[PDB]
Amino acid sequence: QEPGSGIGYPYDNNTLPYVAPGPTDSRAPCPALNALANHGYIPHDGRAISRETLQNAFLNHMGIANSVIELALTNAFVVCEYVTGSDCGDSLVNLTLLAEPHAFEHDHSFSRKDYKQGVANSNDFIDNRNFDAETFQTSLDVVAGKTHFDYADMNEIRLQRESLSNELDFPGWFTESKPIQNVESGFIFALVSDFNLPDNDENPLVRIDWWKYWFTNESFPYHLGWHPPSPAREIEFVTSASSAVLAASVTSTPSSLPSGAIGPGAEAVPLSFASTMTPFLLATNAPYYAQDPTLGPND
Ligand code: HEM
Ligand SMILES: *[C@@H]1O[C@H](CO)[C@@H](O[C@@H]2O[C@H](CO)[C@@H](O)[C@H](O)[C@H]2NC(C)=O)[C@H](O)[C@H]1NC(C)=O
Ligand SMILES: *[C@@H]1O[C@H](CO)[C@@H](O[C@@H]2O[C@H](CO)[C@@H](O)[C@H](O)[C@H]2NC(C)=O)[C@H](O)[C@H]1NC(C)=O
Ligand SMILES: *[C@H]1O[C@H](CO)[C@@H](O)[C@H](O)[C@@H]1O[C@H]1O[C@H](CO)[C@@H](O)[C@H](O)[C@@H]1O
Ligand SMILES: *[C@@H]1O[C@H](CO)[C@@H](O)[C@H](O)[C@H]1NC(C)=O
Ligand SMILES: *[C@H]1O[C@H](CO)[C@@H](O)[C@H](O)[C@@H]1O
Ligand SMILES: *[C@H]1O[C@H](CO)[C@@H](O)[C@H](O)[C@@H]1O
Ligand SMILES: *[C@H]1O[C@H](CO)[C@@H](O)[C@H](O)[C@@H]1O
Ligand SMILES: *[C@H]1O[C@H](CO)[C@@H](O)[C@H](O)[C@@H]1O
Ligand SMILES: *[C@H]1O[C@H](CO)[C@@H](O)[C@H](O)[C@@H]1O
Ligand SMILES: *[C@H]1O[C@H](CO)[C@@H](O)[C@H](O)[C@@H]1O
Ligand SMILES: *[C@H]1O[C@H](CO)[C@@H](O)[C@H](O)[C@@H]1O
Ligand SMILES: *[C@H]1O[C@H](CO)[C@@H](O)[C@H](O)[C@@H]1O
Ligand SMILES: *[C@H]1O[C@H](CO)[C@@H](O)[C@H](O)[C@@H]1O
Ligand SMILES: *[C@H]1O[C@H](CO)[C@@H](O)[C@H](O)[C@@H]1O
Ligand SMILES: *[C@H]1O[C@H](CO)[C@@H](O)[C@H](O)[C@@H]1O
Ligand SMILES: [C-]#N
Ligand SMILES: [Br-]
Ligand SMILES: [Br-]
Ligand SMILES: [Mn+2]
Repeated sequence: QEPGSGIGYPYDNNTLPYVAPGPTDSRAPCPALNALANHGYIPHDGRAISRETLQNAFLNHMGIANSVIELALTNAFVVCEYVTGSDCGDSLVNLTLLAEPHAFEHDHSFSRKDYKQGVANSNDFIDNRNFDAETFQTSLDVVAGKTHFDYADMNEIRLQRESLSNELDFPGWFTESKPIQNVESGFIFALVSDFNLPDNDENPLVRIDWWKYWFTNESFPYHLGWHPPSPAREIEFVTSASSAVLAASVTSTPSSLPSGAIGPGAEAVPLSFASTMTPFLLATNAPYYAQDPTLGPND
């Protein structure tokens, strides 16, 4: 928000306004990075981004501690070298390359289509990077008519997304990604669980309106009473939530689930790519911005 607005106070005392991305700006498949970039907490153009710039932006503007993004930083830079063909040092070339498929970006996302979702021909691909309202609605509708949801509900959401993606993706494309997805499950509990409930730290429940605002708008739901978690969330909370989602009892089983979908997931680890392997072409679509309605500087 505009610095003088005090909308962030006393949790964030140095805010900057929302500015929609223009056609030449680089955006990510990540709703967190996109929100940060839209506020200029990382470069508005989404290019040439250092580890410290990312650390500071998450910590000071989102209540996300350095521990939370340690692996994510490692993996961003692995993907940068893989896509560009050379070491990216400490300047992430852009946000867009993070949408390189079957890498950090993965299938059965909550709010993005898959790289080969519903393509008629094997060589074709689609926008697996920009926010997709229809896809996100498939996640939201698992919890239709509710204001909050728990770990068991999140397990049901990711299962619905896995089922839909396994059915709709070009045959042979679909690749299950429980470890990366469920760290992201943890990230959702970390950012938008309801801190106004007395047991939030131990038994977090996601506030659906906050989740929807964040993903749809790629900005922060201050108008709905949200603020950055204080103190900043740490990695332990995230991986615990990840475990809990995958351990939760499944009461409604979708068909067309991949083998081993139900049950615990592997620890997320650093990515690696064969030097021989050429990267998949990146979707070239202009960056998405909210248009129904468009956002003002304080939104
Ligand atoms: C340097 C730090 C980060 C990097 C490089 C990064 C990168 C990515 C990438 C490449 C994806 C796409 C995965 C996919 O859904 O196919 C993604 C998704 C996602 N990110 Fe991040 N991320 C970072 C930090 C965070 C943080 C701190 C949060 C929240 C606290 C967050 C929230 C999410 C969520 C919820 C998704 C899933 C979106 C969906 O499934 O529709 N990210 N991120
Ligand atoms: C995306 O953000 C816009 C702008 O903040 C939301 O529309 C506003 O919602 C606030 C409460 O958050 C209301 O006080 C205003 O009346 C709304 N303003 C406008 C211009 O409509 C919108 O609801 C957000 N979208 C989602 C899905 O959360
Ligand atoms: C983000 O960076 C990537 C990697 O450099 C860009 O993708 C490459 O763009 C060049 C043209 O400039 C092509 O020759 C390559 O084929 C692209 N690589 C892949 C794997 O697709 C991408 O255009 C950049 N995006 C933005 C918006 O800046
Ligand atoms: C991205 O751009 C490529 C060349 O610029 C196209 O060949 C791709 O199909 C893809 O096009 C999509 O996004 C661009 C924005 O760069 C639009 O101009 C296209 O109409 C399309 O939506
Ligand atoms: C914001 O400023 C107030 C008043 O000086 C201070 O009490 C508070 O600790 C500040 N918040 C942060 C996150 O530094
Ligand atoms: C989230 O984190 C837990 C604990 O490391 C994993 O079991 C899960 O697969 C996901 O990565
Ligand atoms: C989540 O899982 C990690 C290991 O993946 C633990 O280190 C952490 O304490 C939490 O249980
Ligand atoms: C790990 O931590 C999370 C968040 O505190 C809990 O919800 C979970 O039960 C486990 O203790
Ligand atoms: C979350 O909890 C599960 C079950 O204990 C672990 O296997 C995982 O490593 C993480 O600590
Ligand atoms: C069984 O219970 C789970 C959560 O406890 C729901 O998500 C599911 O829809 C079913 O009613
Ligand atoms: C749906 O069915 C699966 C097995 O097919 C169970 O694991 C789940 O608990 C639910 O009953
Ligand atoms: C219970 O919920 C699951 C997951 O959302 C559905 O796939 C199933 O049809 C049932 O309604
Ligand atoms: C499709 O298959 C699943 C089990 O794999 C069932 O739970 C569902 O009811 C449907 O028959
Ligand atoms: C990480 O691992 C891959 C194999 O999965 C290697 O190709 C790469 O060079 C690095 O050792
Ligand atoms: C990278 O490009 C090579 C050709 O150099 C393809 O064979 C490969 O599958 C990938 O798209
Ligand atoms: C986004 O842009 C629209 C024009 O389409 C304005 O009406 C709105 O206030 C927001 O700035
Ligand atoms: C973000 N993962
Ligand atoms: Br489709
Ligand atoms: Br797994
Ligand atoms: Mn994806």
